[PDB]
Amino acid sequence: TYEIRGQVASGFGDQSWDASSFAGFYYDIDDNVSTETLTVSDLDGNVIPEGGLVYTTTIADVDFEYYNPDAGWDQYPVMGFFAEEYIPINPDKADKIAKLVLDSDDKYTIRTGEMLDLGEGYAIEAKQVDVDGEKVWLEFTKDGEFVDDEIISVSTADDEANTWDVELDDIEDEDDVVVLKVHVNQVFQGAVDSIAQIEGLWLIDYANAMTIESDDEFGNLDDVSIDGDTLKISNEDTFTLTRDSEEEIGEGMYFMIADTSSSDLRYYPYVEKT
Amino acid sequence: TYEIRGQVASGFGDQSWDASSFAGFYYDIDDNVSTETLTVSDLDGNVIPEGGLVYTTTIADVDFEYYNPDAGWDQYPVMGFFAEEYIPINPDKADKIAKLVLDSDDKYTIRTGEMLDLGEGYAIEAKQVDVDGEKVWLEFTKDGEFVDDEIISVSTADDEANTWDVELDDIEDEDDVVVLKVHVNQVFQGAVDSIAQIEGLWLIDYANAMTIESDDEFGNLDDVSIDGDTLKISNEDTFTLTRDSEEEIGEGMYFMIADTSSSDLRYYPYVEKT
Ligand SMILES: [N+]
Ligand SMILES: [N+]
Repeated sequence: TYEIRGQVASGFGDQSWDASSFAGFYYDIDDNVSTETLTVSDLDGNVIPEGGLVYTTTIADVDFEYYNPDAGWDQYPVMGFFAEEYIPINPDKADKIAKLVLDSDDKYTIRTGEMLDLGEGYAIEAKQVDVDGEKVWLEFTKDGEFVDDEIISVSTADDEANTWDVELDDIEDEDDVVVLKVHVNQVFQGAVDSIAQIEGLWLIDYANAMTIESDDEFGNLDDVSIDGDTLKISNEDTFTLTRDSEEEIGEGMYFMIADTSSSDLRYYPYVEKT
Repeated sequence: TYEIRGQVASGFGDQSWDASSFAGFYYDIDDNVSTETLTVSDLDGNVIPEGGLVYTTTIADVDFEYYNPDAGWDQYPVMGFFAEEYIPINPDKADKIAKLVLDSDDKYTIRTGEMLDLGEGYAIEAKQVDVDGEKVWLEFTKDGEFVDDEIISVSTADDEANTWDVELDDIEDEDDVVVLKVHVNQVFQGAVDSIAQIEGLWLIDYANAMTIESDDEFGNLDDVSIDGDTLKISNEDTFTLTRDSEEEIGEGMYFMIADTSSSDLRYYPYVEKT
């Protein structure tokens, strides 16, 4: 394990950390986007009152790596969750999340009958190309099991026709959840081989999606509030910034508090990772 | 390996990072001390001119963990060097450094004839206690070899009499180098056993001490300047903040530069560790 620290706080005033002052928080440089804050308020000496320690994360959006709004590739939602990146499976709800497997703009060729492994048990197969070489029949699988299939027409006027979005139901009680996007550039119909050329892939590990429950507790951050696109997690009871010590906030986040006299206070937050 | 990022820089103006804005730099919370800065100056578009990229580290001082100025335990020198802590072996010179092995205020008892292993091949032995139980004969060793010895009187008026400082010569061309401090609280003369009680230990790995040479080069930071207590390391040639990329500065430090149009510039430094 290793440690990533934030800016140092001094004195007994209110304090605030975000991505710019705490390198542990998630941050996307291309879109210049982050989601997390940690605040300390209303200290009495070194004791934070109930509700004075607040971790907040609010959904934000970033450009697909394969950026092409006209073909249906504009932005997707992102959310920091205890210093890790997650994808909200419904872009308006902060409490249902999954890990991103792929966000890619690399070119791949799939030959009919062959599988492109996407990672974590997910794959796409070109099952067939049509005689005229303008349509490809794709199939999406998880651990060898059928999930979905679609016929994609690759040389129409409409650039969105090249994109396949897999929408699944009953994922953490959400329906119409986009779990995979695949953009097919073209099809190549050779003498012996036909191949599909892919460029643009986005996949979340929907099979491992989770829900943050109102009853969940994260160490001393044990008052979870879910308000649409924002999680706000707060302390139910007093929290002491014990001098000359480390104190868990929760779920891998900590404060380091300096060895000073009780007339002073100096501390910074940090995150522990592996 | 893992990554620790600093604050984001935007635009074509001059920029500066220190410990408060770059969590990769060394920082001591108890003494509130750091030593490192990284600056970017005089950009022409995304090209830093010769001398425009400067890494500086200046020796600072911290309290011994066993803090007791009267017994000779006040402060020792520290220096960040490419995000790692080093001890300058001469507190006025930034170019001769060693790693800290121990900075301790824990109590230990050593029985006569027994060895306290200090780490990294170093040990101290209580060889004998005197009949009156007011003096202990200590010996310092490295990989079993004799380095130094001293008779310490533990119940005099002078509190500095309890401290043994080992001073060695010919370490990276420095003489009178304090490599070990040992503070003996007291001696206990039992019926069968006599033991020495230690509290206060400080050790640097002097055997692996190194010198930063004027001719040394650290990737693209290849102009080393040594000025007493300060190392200033600079770029001899142009350095491009290539957009949508990572670029090595040197010795584990990098810039991450955002994918933007050439009308903009956004980047942050980071350090790679293992
Ligand atoms: N919800
Ligand atoms: N020097």
